[PDB]
Amino acid sequence: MEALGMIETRGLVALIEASDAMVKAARVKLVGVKQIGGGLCTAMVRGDVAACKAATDAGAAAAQRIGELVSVHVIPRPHGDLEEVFPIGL
Amino acid sequence: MEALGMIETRGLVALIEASDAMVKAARVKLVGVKQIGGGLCTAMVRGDVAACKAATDAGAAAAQRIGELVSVHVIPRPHGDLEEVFPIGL
Amino acid sequence: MEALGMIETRGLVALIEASDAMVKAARVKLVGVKQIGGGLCTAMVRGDVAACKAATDAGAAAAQRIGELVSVHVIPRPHGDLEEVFPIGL
Amino acid sequence: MEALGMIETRGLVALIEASDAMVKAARVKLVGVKQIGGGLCTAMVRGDVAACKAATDAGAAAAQRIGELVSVHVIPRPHGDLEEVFPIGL
Amino acid sequence: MEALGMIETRGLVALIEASDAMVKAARVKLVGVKQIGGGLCTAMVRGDVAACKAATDAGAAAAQRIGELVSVHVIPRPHGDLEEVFPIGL
Amino acid sequence: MEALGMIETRGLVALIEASDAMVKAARVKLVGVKQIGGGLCTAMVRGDVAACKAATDAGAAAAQRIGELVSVHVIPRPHGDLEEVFPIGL
Repeated sequence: MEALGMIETRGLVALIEASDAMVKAARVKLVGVKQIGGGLCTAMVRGDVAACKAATDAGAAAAQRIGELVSVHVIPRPHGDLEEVFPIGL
Repeated sequence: MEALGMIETRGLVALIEASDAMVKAARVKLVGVKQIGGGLCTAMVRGDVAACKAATDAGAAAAQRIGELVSVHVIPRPHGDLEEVFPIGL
Repeated sequence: MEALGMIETRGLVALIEASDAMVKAARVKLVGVKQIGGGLCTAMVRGDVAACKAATDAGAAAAQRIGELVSVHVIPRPHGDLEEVFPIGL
Repeated sequence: MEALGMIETRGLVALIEASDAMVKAARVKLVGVKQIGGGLCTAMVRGDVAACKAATDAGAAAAQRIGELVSVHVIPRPHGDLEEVFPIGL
Repeated sequence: MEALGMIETRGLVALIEASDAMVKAARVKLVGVKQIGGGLCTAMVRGDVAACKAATDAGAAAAQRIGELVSVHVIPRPHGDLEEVFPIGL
Repeated sequence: MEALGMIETRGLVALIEASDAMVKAARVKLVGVKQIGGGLCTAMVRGDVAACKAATDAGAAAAQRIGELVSVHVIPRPHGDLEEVFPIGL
């Protein structure tokens, strides 16, 4: 399965910038966004593991420049069950 | 009834990582996610007591590595009334 | 009229553990759960005064072990008007 | 027009107790409740001015015993326009 | 186009008192209320510039007496684009 | 493709003042407003790079005269994927 990269920010503008930086940094698809309240929002990308790492590294740094980064994480081999509960599928 | 395992984080990325660690660690069913404002989000799994303990321990440790773990708990025998009111059923 | 027991937590996992402990401690019916944002959620039970007291005492202890208790309270004889505006009826 | 009394708490349980104490303290009708996020919720009563003062005074003190009071206020002659935008009408 | 007056509070009671003071102070139309999480809520009125200024000054002072005033502002000639996007229209 | 300007505030009144200042500073179109909780709201404009820069500079100054600015940013050339996941299109 494709790897999963995620960036979480507090603020949508930082996430939109994170998302742009991600999809331009590597061969990843922006497959989902989720807001959970408290000002926290998450963007989800899929690609190969090396792609997700380069994508999320660019996006994290991009987000830090304009807003508040909360988390950045790659799961190389995300479990199939995750797709049913979170917006990570294509 | 099956046991109930729950992890609650502040931040969705910590929760996706916890949920991944959970379903990988033991044979549990990821049976829902719930947000309640303030950035708090909870994931629920059902399995036998041994599986829910193994799942939640794995998820807790994993969430803690990348974000804010709020709560982790197993209810070995959740009361039938809970399924009516909370999204712990299948 | 039935008494009303209720617990409010900051965190859903503490509320679910509290609710389980309530319906197991006394003969009370778990009638509603409400979320009002900022992470705050409330579980409401109905039964006789002694039952709601036993239940909410047990629920409060259960909750604060694993999460944050905001409020615990019994109203022995709730006014009819509460039922039209709050989710406390059957 | 009837006077308007309002209590705002951070926490629902405090508000439910405030509401019970209000309707038992004076000849007021509990006409509405509104949650606005951040944990803030508001209960609205209508009656004569003296009723709303006694109602809100009892409710305020009731709420302070079990939770966090945010505001308590009586408008003796609330403008007609308020009814269209807020849950204060009968 | 008509001028736009807005008051924003943290807390609904402060906002209801502000709105009351507004419609009583000048000939303005209360054209909506908006909540955005965190306890923040905004009331909007439309009238001529003189009326919106009179309204918002009255509301701001009144809200301050009983709660947390966050913002108060008049836009004499709000751009047509704003009505499309925000609930300032009738 | 059009550039994307955006401002995020904690407070709706500051965002409406910022948005007014944006559409009045340059040839941009106010295309979306998003709220994500915790009081955070975002306005999004489209136009050429120079226009979004002028707009967002003006909006950021206007926002901070009356409220709290969280983020201001221009993406000169946003990726197509942003449009499928965020409200930035026409």
